[PDB]
Amino acid sequence: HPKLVSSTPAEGSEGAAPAKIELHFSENLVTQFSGAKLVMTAMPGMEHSPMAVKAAVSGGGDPKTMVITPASPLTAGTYKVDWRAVSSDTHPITGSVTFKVK
Repeated sequence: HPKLVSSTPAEGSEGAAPAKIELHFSENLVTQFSGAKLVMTAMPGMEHSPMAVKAAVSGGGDPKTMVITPASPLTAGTYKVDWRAVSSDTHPITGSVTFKVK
């Protein structure tokens, strides 16, 4: 209803890498305390513990429209987008989306 209404992040997407990660909220939040990052949680060679990966966080022409780009070409493996959105009146929403790549 209010808060996050639509996104195209990569909700359990498998196969080709997700193009970008879009987050859209009914509410005009983002009081200078929102952001998002990407971590890889399976990658070849290692299968070592989940670790921070290279993403760039942007927004559209609205502060309430978050747009996260991967900065490296996402290769075969599994990743987690962690996003954290905050409002003026506090009300943190902190959340995550996992996806896979081949």
